[PDB]
Amino acid sequence: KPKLHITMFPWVAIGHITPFIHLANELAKRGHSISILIPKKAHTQLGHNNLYPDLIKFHIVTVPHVEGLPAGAETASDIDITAKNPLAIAFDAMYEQVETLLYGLKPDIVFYDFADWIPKLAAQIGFKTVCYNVICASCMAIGIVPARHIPKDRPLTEEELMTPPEGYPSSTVVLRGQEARTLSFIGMDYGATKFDVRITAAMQGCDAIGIRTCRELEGPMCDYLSAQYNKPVFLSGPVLPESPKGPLEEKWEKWLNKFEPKSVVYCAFGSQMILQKNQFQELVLGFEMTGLPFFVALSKPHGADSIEEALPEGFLERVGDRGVVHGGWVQQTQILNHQSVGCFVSHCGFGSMWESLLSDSQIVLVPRLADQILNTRLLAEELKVAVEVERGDMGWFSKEDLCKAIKSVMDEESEVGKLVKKNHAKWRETLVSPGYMDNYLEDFIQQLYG
Repeated sequence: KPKLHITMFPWVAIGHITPFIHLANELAKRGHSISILIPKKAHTQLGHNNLYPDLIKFHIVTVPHVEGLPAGAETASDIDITAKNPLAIAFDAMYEQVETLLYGLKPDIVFYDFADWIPKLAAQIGFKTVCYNVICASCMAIGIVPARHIPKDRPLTEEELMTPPEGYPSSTVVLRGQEARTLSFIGMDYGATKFDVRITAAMQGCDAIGIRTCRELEGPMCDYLSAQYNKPVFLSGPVLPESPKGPLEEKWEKWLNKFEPKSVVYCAFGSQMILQKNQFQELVLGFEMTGLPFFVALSKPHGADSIEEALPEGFLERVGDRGVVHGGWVQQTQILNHQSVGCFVSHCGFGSMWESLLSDSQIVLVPRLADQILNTRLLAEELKVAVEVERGDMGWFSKEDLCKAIKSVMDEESEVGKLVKKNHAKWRETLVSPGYMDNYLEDFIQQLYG
């Protein structure tokens, strides 16, 4: 069989383009040619990620003018909420450019996600398609499937959002009460149509549904998606990017060394979150309360001059040398791999979820977004490899509940800590089996050939 030529046309957001590039690297590593159609500014920011320049070629698409879209806006991170619909309209207006490029590129397969019209070009130009989703299957399965009726003329109610679609294969990976509002995006206006109409067309039009996940974590969700849309579901595995190389910052080495193995609690909420000052202070006071060593890597909260200017009064002494709160970039992988770290408090974002699973640290989860919550329910409630921090109806978590969650996995005399550590070790052993990640990628490629 000849190598494949795959064209990728992702939604214009760095958070979509970046995992498409990661997957492109994995495919070109196996000899396949990839053309990636993205806007100019995104290419300037991400072009260095191309590890196979002879095989992976970027093609710059211009963002058309639309009423409501500021000059120079190209991706979701360039706009505020008010330009949501204009940006989606401009994206859909890339049809003519993308048609032109596809006629020249003559790909075998086109990967897309929000470009629901790509299947129409598939029929005209002659290629196969994968609707490739860089998120977890549970969010796909609990939201926009034909079993869920979504009205055209009104928002869904909280009670409708709270109710999983008929046949949804889990009673544990579900939203709780007023968490339902985190799912409200499924019915939002999103350009000339509403989001669920676009997603339904994208999913029903593709030749196969592609998902950045694995059978071990989400098999039944994938089967449900396959049944709901009557489509094959191809799993690429999590396609995790290689971690930056080099020695851990010595100052962190000298610090972590001043502690017993598996004793330090590390915390980070990824590279997008910025907390409000009030929740930031409540968080750090929670870490202080545990009496355990901690290393918190968070962005300074909204409006702060610095991490130190936003800390609550008297914090830094009370704590002394027993905790670090740092607002600059840190080597999360090297920190998690340090023998002194024994717990990882995170928001259960996709990358942090996998890093937690693959580590030997206890897992404590403080989700915010819908996918984060569902990921948290899987780990904490279904697999029981983690604990979840209790929250209020508006997302707020107290220092007492954060402390209790950390204590519950640290305390050596805690049955819940013993259980999740035992379950985590089991699941970690699977997820590092011999050729676990590579086998998903090669299996994914063979599915593309069929």
